Amino acid sequence: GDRINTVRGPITISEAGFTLTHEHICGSSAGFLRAWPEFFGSRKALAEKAVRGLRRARAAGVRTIVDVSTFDLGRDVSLLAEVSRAADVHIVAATGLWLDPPLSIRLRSVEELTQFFLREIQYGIEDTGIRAGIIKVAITGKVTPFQELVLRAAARASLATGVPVITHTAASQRGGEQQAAIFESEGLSPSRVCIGHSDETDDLSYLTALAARGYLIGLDRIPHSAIGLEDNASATALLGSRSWQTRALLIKALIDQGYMKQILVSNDWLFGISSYVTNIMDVMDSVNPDGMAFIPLRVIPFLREKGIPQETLAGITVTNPARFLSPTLR
Amino acid sequence: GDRINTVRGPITISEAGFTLTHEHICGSSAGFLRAWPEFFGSRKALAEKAVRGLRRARAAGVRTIVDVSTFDLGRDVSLLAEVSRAADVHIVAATGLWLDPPLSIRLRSVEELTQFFLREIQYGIEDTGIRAGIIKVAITGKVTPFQELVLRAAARASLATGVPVITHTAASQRGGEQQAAIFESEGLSPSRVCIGHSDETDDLSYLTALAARGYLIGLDRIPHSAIGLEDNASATALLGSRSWQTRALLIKALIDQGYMKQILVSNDWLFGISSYVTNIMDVMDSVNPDGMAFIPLRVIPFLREKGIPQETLAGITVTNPARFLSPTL
Ligand SMILES: C[As](C)(=O)[O-]
Ligand SMILES: [Zn+2]
Ligand SMILES: [Zn+2]
Ligand SMILES: [Zn+2]
Ligand SMILES: [Zn+2]
Repeated sequence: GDRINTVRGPITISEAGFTLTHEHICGSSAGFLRAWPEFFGSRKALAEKAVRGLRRARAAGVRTIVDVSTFDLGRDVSLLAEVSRAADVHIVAATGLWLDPPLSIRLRSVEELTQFFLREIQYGIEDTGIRAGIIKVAITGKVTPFQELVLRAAARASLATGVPVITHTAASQRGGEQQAAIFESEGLSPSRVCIGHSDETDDLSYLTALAARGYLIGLDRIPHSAIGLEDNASATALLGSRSWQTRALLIKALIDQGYMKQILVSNDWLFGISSYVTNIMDVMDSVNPDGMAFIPLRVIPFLREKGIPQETLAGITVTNPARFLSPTLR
Repeated sequence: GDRINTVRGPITISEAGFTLTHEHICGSSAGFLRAWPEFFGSRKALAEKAVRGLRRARAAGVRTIVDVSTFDLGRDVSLLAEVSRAADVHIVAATGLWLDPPLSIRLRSVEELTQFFLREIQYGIEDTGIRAGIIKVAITGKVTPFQELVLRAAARASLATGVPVITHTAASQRGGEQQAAIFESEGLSPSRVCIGHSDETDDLSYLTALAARGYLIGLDRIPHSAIGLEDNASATALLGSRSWQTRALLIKALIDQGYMKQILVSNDWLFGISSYVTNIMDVMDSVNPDGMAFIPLRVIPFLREKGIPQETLAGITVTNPARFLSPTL
């Protein structure tokens, strides 16, 4: 209603403050952090880096992050709770599915996946009593048959709980349209849906069209634009070629179209990553040493220079996430 | 050298007794049992079912099972420890990889995979201090590039620690020769390798030639048969269309060729399954109500009736697994 579930329990809407709506403590795989913590140096080393990173974001104004790591991204909510306490930053946990479901998940029906997402929202994650405050889904291309199952289960869990849905759009193929078609077929309100990674395209008319329909637009990979690395071929399939200012101008463009209320902004950062080639974390930290503080330290000042008023920036970073996350069936 | 790691700690090879070398408490995926236990009704219900089944096996003479569930098969070694203790049956845990590695595993180098396998053998699984006593690997058809990394890491781990390797092939497949090539290229002794699910075909030429090279032959899916379940595409794809007697006759055939010392026998049973279609566990329990007791209760006397001496059967069910499991550098 007016309360959001975090890994430290419920908080009221006003407590959320400046919120980054798409982040990760660790990008991994189910079971991996507990089976092979030394991959990250140690669990303690990962925890400590994440606490410093969160404290840095906090000093830059951030009060809440949404960790949209799912089961199959190796989400460890006990780790989230630990670093949230030590850094005094709220963390909202996620249910849903990313792009690496194991057999025990890939073989499930839409009704089974609905029950899974529901248990993580209504009951808790694993045996921790920590409840998810968001549902995350991922698609590739035009949306695969299994991904459509996931999208429908997500819609149904959202409809039962009021908790919103956030998507990973991995396509050069105006990937939102097919997502929206499926969500709407299920009776889900666009206002419960963020179409994420929308800063991956320059297709403004496409983004504006979604915004006009009531979808939230996730401009949430701003620092992955990067710059400089064409020597590592596996650094263009995780970063990019456009500049971060180019991505950030999409924020101004949507504002100018009159859809400031539809925008969510984030870094899609993390403090550890195992679901990619070894040492990619070091490359990422080199390119973006600001980490999760990139949005408040770089993008916000950049927008202010481009004439975006304080109140509009506060609306995007405080009010929109608050309205989005607050569980709602209207 | 004479001590085997179990989920309750070290045991002497004399204490292992009648050993089933290829079994599962639960066939699942990494993290799945702890994220969604109510898929199995509850964790408590799964544990209770495993203990009832293990106790029936114990009654039938079974003293040790080897749970060859890997990380990616959802191995929960805390569950293994709980049901081992309650059933009072030794359970040897596994490291290695099966057919569902996640990205964080699929993208690793042969050196990294070797370190992971060594961790689970030398240090312990997760934070439990429970050490693996066997390395499990799996292939599908022609060994994929990634599967070849897994096989080489398994060989390197086995050579460093002396614990044996056990392999999977898919339903009705014959990949031992492919696997053996890679293992031997790493300098691994065939006596440290069990070519598993070798009862999937009746290619006796294939079986005897591996045996002649010193490989253990895993005739380990004996009760798996979908005879009478022809309308069920999922069951038949899983269990196959060959009778348990047909599978069991391969044990006799290899004995008759003089290879009794190379034979390992098991059920490849499990008490919960999430890594396949829903409610497949109920179908399998209907097929084989004996569960893991199927080998001592049905296969052993079947072979007795075919004239195999009791001492040969004891050699296969006790001595062979002991020689196999005992760490040898
Ligand atoms: C769990 As199996 C059928 O790969 O031995
Ligand atoms: Zn994403
Ligand atoms: Zn992400
Ligand atoms: Zn197998
Ligand atoms: Zn098996």
